[PDB]
Amino acid sequence: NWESITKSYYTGFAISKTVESKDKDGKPVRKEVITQADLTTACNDAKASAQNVFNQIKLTLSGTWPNSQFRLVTGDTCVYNGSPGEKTESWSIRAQVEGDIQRSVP
Repeated sequence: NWESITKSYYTGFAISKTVESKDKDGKPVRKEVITQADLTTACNDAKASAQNVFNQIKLTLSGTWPNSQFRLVTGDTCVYNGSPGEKTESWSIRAQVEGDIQRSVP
């Protein structure tokens, strides 16, 4: 029997990288790129952040409930505030994962 203590978002970031190219008329163009692989990495960072927090919080939980076991239930996929692509100016995407800290209840 698992019961949620607290569920919140944990964040990872996909940061744009500068890319140089030329247009159809040969004019040089400067772009700021975020790829789909960058979003996946940012989501893995969000999941690792949730685990990192759980690892510290569990130190207190074992004192609050010494007869319980604890777990972190992380969302399978993230919710993002942007899509991969290219932009004129430097930019980022936030990958948010739900991290639910739970305890077993007798």
